[PDB]
Amino acid sequence: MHGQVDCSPGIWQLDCTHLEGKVILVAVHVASGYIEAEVIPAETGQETAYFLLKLAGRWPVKTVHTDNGSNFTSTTVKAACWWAGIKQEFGIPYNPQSQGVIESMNKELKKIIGQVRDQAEHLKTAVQMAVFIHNHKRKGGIGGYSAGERIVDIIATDIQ
Amino acid sequence: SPGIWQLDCTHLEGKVILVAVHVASGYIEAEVIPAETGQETAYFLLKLAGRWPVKTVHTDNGSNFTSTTVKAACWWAGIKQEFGIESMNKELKKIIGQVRDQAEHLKTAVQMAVFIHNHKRKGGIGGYSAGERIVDIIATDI
Amino acid sequence: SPGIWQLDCTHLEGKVILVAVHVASGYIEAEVIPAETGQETAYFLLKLAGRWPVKTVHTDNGSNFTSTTVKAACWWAGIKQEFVIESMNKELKKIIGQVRDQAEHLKTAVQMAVFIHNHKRKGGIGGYSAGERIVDIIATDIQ
Amino acid sequence: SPGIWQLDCTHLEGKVILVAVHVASGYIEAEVIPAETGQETAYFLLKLAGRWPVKTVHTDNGSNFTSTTVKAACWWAGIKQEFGIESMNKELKKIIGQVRDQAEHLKTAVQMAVFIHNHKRKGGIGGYSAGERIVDIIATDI
Amino acid sequence: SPGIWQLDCTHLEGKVILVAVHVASGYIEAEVIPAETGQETAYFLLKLAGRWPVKTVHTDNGSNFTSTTVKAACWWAGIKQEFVIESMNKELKKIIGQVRDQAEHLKTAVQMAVFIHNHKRKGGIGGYSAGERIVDIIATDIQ
Amino acid sequence: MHGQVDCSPGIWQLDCTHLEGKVILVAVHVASGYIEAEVIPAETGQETAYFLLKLAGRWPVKTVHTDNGSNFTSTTVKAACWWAGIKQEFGIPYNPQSQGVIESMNKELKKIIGQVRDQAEHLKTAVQMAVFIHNHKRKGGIGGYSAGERIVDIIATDIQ
Ligand SMILES: [Mg+2]
Ligand SMILES: [Mg+2]
Ligand SMILES: [Mg+2]
Ligand SMILES: [Mg+2]
Ligand SMILES: [Mg+2]
Ligand SMILES: [Mg+2]
Repeated sequence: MHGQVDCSPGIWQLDCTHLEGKVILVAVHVASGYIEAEVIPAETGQETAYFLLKLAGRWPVKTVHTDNGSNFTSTTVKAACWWAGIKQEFGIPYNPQSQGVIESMNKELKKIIGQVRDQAEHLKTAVQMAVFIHNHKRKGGIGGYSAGERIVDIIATDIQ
Repeated sequence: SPGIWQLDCTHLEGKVILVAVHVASGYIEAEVIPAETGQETAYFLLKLAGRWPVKTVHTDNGSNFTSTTVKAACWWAGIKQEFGIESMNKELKKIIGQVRDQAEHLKTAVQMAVFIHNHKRKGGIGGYSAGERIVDIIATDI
Repeated sequence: SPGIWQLDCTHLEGKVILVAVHVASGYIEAEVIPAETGQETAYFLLKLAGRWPVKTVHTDNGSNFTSTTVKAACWWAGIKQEFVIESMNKELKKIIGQVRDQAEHLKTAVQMAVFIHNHKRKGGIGGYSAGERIVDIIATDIQ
Repeated sequence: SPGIWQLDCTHLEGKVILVAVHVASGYIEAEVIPAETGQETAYFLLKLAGRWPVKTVHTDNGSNFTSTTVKAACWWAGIKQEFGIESMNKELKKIIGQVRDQAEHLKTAVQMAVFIHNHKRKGGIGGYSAGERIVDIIATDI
Repeated sequence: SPGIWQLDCTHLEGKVILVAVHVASGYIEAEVIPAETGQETAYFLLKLAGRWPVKTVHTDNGSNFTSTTVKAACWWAGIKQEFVIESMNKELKKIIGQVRDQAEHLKTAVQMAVFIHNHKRKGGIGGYSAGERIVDIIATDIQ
Repeated sequence: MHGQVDCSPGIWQLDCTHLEGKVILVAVHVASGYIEAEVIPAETGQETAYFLLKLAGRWPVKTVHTDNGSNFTSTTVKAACWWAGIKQEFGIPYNPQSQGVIESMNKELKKIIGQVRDQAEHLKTAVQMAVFIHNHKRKGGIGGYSAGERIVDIIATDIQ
């Protein structure tokens, strides 16, 4: 939700979740809690490669963790990470409470999607709506900082 | 490396056998599990880790091996998982066929076969059984 | 002798725990079994015998321990039967309490406690773990 | 008495946490130690003693607590050991479960939990946190 | 203000010592860290923040001090960052030399020196120790 | 070896040491350096109680220090000390050089046992032999006084 205090700014986790028979690829910036999500045509390495290339063109992605889905281990994804200078790590780090960061984000996202599903004709719309709600939510964690603000602040300081 | 093992599941008689192999010595541990599930695998691995100094485990992408329960066990035990023995499964099945008739249940035959594989004199001279080798390797390492 | 082991059953939460202690080293193996029977005891014994060179097993006159099914396992495995581990049971139960909350089923808590006991370095001027002593003892015996 | 503390070791995630409790205020200091050994405990106690006026330490007969290294530290520090909190370990573990997901490593989560336990407002009004209490007790005592 | 602390790294025997001084009182905390990194600095800072009410930390622009990992700790702990302790480092190193031979590792000698500095009564007409002033200052602030 | 110049005559320390898999209970009169040792069947509070009762029947034992072994903290030992008028203290006083009096005696005794082990069929014999050698050894400390002579001299003066 609000990220992990002991993580580096270049660490991300990715995974796919499922809703209404659709595939939702989710990425989470571990240090901040910021996510990017999107319904993809098929749970393939091709679709996955595209999403990683987009993410890398906007953020300074150093390391990505994913489980061992064939889509995540495909040569298309491997090729994509290599081109983008991304170190791929297989297996989502374990956490006794959340089970895994991306894991808790998949659940949070589905929960949010359930609250606003009534205000969207298409699931794809509800997905972006939920991501918006998640990223803009501010909580006492940091003087009223949202995950969307934390990530740009974290990356900006790194740059500076 | 003395702390490296490879796990995998194999099938016989419509049943599932979880197999563990100490890469350095060829030592084996196997068991018929009621279902090819993460909780059965996590349990097996936990027993194995409390007996041998397990540091790294290599497996295929099998759902049971990529499961959270197994991930959780390795986390508590200090084991690093790796994905990516096929002959051990073969040898094991061969030995099982050899002693199958000495037991009604495959679970018993599997244990008899592990016993045989780990204690069987190799090279025509004692001291080179998979079971003697692992003990020497681990000891020469501690 | 390094081939000697003591076996006995202990109980917790109304469950039976079969415990095996390598007398010479203190190393142990334990497991919750569905029943205090020769069938369960024999199966446990056969697994144990397949990993360590067991030559002699000392147990009480427990009904499951004096079973022909356990006797057959010993015959097959070449184990001598004779009718520390007591202390070991208290020792084990103590570690289980420390990790009990940490596991859902006593089953896995027992394995956690075994792992802890075998890999914990103490005693004898504090230096080795029971898991190191058993391998050293036996390997030396082999050497 | 403001100079009395109780130490003890507790376990979580296959790791060891050394816990120190100021009996008078309930203030806590904990840390994941690499091994339940006397040198790790003596070091922890030494840091604690150079910060708080530690006069007496109560512990169980744990080998690390009955160790010479620890005995030597208490000797140099002027601390009197006593043998013979269980709830503090419980509370600590509870708070750790509450913030566990905010860190990858338990060592970080433990410190977050100590922070939380020592600074958490109690009674619905400020000034009664374990951390505020110890400081007042020690000060009212010096 | 009683919530202000100065932090900085000093070196001895090729080892890094992270030092924290409570500006208001002179009280200090120091520790040999494996590395001059934000990860080590953040962890040290989180422990410090859990025992004293830290509000502001003044450090130089040291790479480990300007790290996002240390920034995150401060965010989490509610600490303001701003980029005496210098003198404190000389002071500390001096006490370390007096007890160095007394300890095997610099690690424990640093803690011995900290203990000595905080509990030694001097200055201001000679009367209180830095360990007494910090508790009095803060508690008063609370009162 | 030759005791501590600042100790009282009623102070003793006890501990168990180990040799050839046997348990050796050792007692040392701190003021003199005099020891009594003996192989015991098991490191129990029962065996320990017996040894304390023997010691107390011969010497004016006022205070005994021992570490926290279960044998030393057992109610049998507590009961024994109470009956004998012995104050039990837990934890062997620390000494920067010897680590602890009984500690250095355990090492001295093992060293002596090692020198004469060849002249004894049984370890139990070697143990009494080593105690004899230790207690009768005289050194410049006091005009040629051995620890065996120092203790009787110390206790005698106290009585007188
Ligand atoms: Mg997935
Ligand atoms: Mg497979
Ligand atoms: Mg029984
Ligand atoms: Mg304890
Ligand atoms: Mg600096
Ligand atoms: Mg002792």
